[PDB]
Amino acid sequence: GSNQNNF
Ligand SMILES: [Zn+2]
Repeated sequence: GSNQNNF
């Protein structure tokens, strides 16, 4: 699966 971190 794909992953996104929005800090
Ligand atoms: Zn993955």
